[PDB]
Amino acid sequence: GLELYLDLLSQPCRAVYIFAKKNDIPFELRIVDLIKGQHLSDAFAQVNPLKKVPALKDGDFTLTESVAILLYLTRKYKVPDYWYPQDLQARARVDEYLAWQHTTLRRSCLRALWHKVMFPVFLGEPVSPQTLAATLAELDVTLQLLEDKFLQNKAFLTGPHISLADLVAITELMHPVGAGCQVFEGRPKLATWRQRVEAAVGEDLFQEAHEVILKAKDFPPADPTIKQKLMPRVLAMIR
Amino acid sequence: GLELYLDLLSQPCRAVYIFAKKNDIPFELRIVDLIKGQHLSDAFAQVNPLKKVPALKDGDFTLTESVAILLYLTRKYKVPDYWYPQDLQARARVDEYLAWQHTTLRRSCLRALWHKVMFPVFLGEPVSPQTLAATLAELDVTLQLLEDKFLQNKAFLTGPHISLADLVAITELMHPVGAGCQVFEGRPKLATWRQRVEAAVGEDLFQEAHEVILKAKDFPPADPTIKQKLMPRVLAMIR
Ligand SMILES: CCCCCCSC[C@H](NC(=O)CC[C@H]([NH3+])C(=O)O)C(=O)NCC(=O)O
Ligand SMILES: CCCCCCSC[C@H](NC(=O)CC[C@H]([NH3+])C(=O)O)C(=O)NCC(=O)O
Repeated sequence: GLELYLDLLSQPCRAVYIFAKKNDIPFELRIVDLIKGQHLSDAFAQVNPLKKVPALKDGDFTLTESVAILLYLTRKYKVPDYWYPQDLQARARVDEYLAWQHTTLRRSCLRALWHKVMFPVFLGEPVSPQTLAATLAELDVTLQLLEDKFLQNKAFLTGPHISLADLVAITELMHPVGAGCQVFEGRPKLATWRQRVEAAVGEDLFQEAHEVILKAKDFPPADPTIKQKLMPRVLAMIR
Repeated sequence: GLELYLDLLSQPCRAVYIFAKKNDIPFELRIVDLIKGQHLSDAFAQVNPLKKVPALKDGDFTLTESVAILLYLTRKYKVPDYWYPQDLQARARVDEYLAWQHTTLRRSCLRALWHKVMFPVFLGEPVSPQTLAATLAELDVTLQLLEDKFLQNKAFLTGPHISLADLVAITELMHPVGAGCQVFEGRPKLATWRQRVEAAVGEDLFQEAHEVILKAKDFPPADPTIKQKLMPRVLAMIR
């Protein structure tokens, strides 16, 4: 009874989805449709009281946080070593990235998607161009840190092989890709890394997991009641 | 040997300090004085190019991020396993808290200190009552989530014993305590939990680690050159 409560629109759900499918981990997929406000229902509030996705249920055990969910599945299903290496220092490099991204690249990628596309297209709320400029400037800074602090001259973020870190980072970078931002343009080292990550994960799986975010621009505007319920949740999300 | 680059004024450094000292981990303490902008010096930039503390140095290996540092020390020095339990679901509970706090409690506790004390006292910069109110209301939301999602009816955040999760949370909560917020007042579940954490950590060590944050209201204001150097760093920290 392993169940993953996911919406492929969100960066953390894509990381969990790709991981579980790549490693042939059997699970029931429960799609929690975020644009319909399904995560705000009483039925989802029973699974996760915080009313957020991804959420994991394994028997009677409930787990939140994509980093925790990824580590739980890594250990329980005994996946290959490269995802979270046995080696003390390689493991630490994975921990370093997973910790760093929460307050930096996660935030920057999220704010890029919402200020450029999901506020004016989906919630019908225009964003000032000064706010959008500042957001994309901050995106540039985090992308530069991704290159200079993590990737540097290596094949992958923490070493010669893909790890949990590369999975979290690539699903994050696809948020502004879906928003139409020039993420990999003029960043050749990131561009070749993306292609290496796509191959390690499986290109077909990569494409499949990113079908929803790549069409975020074509979302019909929200329902006036749905917009009302989602607005404080989104404002607390974007900070 | 092992070197820990710390400033006990900051929440993540206190967590690392308390962990290394409680577990009798031999290290060389390198105080990096934030108030004097020592983290911005060319000498510290060699240790950590990101110019932030805590930073670990163990020979040719350098590590950032307090969560990564705590886990690396956990593993290398074979500390008691209650800090990071071997049981999969208990270890997940620790991972769940460590992941959650980065964008919620860490952020509120850091903003409480800066908007209530460190901007007006140390940097001579007034904060609007509206900004401070917003910050302290968000702190109350995170304190309620700490109680309702994590601590609940248990002795500690993840079960019957202390873990790395309690260490991160207690050092976070002492940031608004040092700013003069009535954190444990009217929250009896948190107040008794604090007493259990202090008892488990050892009261003398707990007090030693918190000597600087409890004196933050009395820091002499920065001169105009130090202020000018620290202001863009502080604004990137306080978004
Ligand atoms: C139509 C879009 C609705 C809102 C945007 C969804 S972004 C995804 C977001 N997920 C989280 O905030 C959990 C983050 C957590 N740190 C993790 O990694 O698991 C969520 O479900 N948040 C939902 C919410 O807070 O309302
Ligand atoms: C009085 C100076 C103001 C410093 C405020 C915060 S001190 C803590 C801060 N450290 C971090 O941002 C690292 C956080 C990281 N997520 C961790 O847990 O280690 C820092 O060294 N920041 C220094 C900087 O960014 O300049």
